Amino acid sequence: AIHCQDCSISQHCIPFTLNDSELDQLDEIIERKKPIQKGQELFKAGDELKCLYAIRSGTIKSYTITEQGDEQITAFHLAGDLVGFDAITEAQHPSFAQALETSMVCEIPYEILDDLSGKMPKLRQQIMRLMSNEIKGDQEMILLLSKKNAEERLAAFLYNLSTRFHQRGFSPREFRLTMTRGDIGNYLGLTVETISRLLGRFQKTEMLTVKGKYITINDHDALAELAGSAKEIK
Amino acid sequence: AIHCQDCSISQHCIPFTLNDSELDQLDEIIERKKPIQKGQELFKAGDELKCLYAIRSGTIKSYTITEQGDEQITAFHLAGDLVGFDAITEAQHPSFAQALETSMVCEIPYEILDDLSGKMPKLRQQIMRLMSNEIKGDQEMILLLSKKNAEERLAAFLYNLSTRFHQRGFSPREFRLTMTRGDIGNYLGLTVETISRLLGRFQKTEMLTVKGKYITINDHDALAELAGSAKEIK
Ligand code: SF4
Ligand code: SF4
Repeated sequence: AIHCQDCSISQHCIPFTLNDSELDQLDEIIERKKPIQKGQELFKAGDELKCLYAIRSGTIKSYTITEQGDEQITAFHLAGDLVGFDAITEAQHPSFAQALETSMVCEIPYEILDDLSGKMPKLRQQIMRLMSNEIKGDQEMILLLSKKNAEERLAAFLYNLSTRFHQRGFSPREFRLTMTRGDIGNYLGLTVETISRLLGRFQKTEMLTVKGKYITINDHDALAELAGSAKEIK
Repeated sequence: AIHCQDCSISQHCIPFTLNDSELDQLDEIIERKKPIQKGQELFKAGDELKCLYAIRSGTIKSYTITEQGDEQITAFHLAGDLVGFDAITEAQHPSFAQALETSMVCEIPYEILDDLSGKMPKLRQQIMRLMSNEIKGDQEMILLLSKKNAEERLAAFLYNLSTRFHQRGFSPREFRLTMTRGDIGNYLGLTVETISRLLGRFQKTEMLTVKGKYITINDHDALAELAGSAKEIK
């Protein structure tokens, strides 16, 4: 069934740069269980770190719960992303991960994986780079939350999704918003009605076409202009 | 002169868990050059990744420059912190690092270090945990920027500095703000006058004493209450 040797996201997931034998060795330890249902949690905050989770297909959201019980989303993960890097420093998950649609996950036992990386230097370096890239994306999200207005925040979110789907071999132009608009506003710090009005405006300028949960980008230059700008003085 | 064997922050820096021989091996590759002056940059965005930087003493700030030329700070680094993790994924620094006071830095050549970690599993695991902890702190900063008001943001910033200085063996009670208040507001998304009024209020409740750049915490319980709360409805 599911194996890394026959995976289209291998170049963006954990087996990147591994040759055939290294790839066989890596794939042996990975486990594929029943599909993750929508709303099902991969782990809860405080759970013992057992395995990392790669996303064969679907959408995952990472979030924490404030002292007052409010959910705050910290990341959306697409196919090829690895979830659970924040759990290594203390062998315990400090966050929640929840599927937003029916999703296939690859469970990678962390201690066995780390034992393997001590024997496969390419895998070690790829793990390093993936953690570094998560750090980089978190820094970019910090800049988004600090310097971008509502228009710029939503544009950056949409451009980021477009480029990631394009990296995963999908259409760079049309893609589905698998997360609710409430979750988008939670992640960007906006209201749902603010998101709806911004989408209306984006469609009015013909930059986007919105049809249900499907987004069509018609002017990537204008979208990237709004996404790479921080023009809000405040 | 400067060696990891005679370093008080060894348990919080990179040589953690290394025995005597492993520690000798690690220390051999690390280089100590002239001290970093205030305002001097360790690297610029786009510089080739040559070495990571550990902080033997002083204060560093990481920041990026927006398309409109504005600086946005993403982190402050104290003694024992490692700077340059975001540069691994592409062997190139995506950010700037600048000293806020006279600082001593340990230059760790990254390729030699990664070659060593392929031979010393404890060091490999410690590098993993440090990157994981940077991810965790970035997630916490995202939550700060998303859910906390000005009062809560400043309280969390001050409590975080207090706990980190306490981890480094310093006073948990009194500490110096080596970064300017403008840089604090940049990092937290606040105005300098907002910061000054918040400090006035914190001093009015006797929770803090402010004297120049020195902060004295008198009620850690109240400070942690404000720091761990996200009570702003908006
Ligand atoms: S998603 Fe699963 S099968 Fe595909 S490359 Fe990643 S670990 Fe391998
Ligand atoms: S600051 Fe320098 S000397 Fe001290 S533990 Fe870190 S690398 Fe070693």
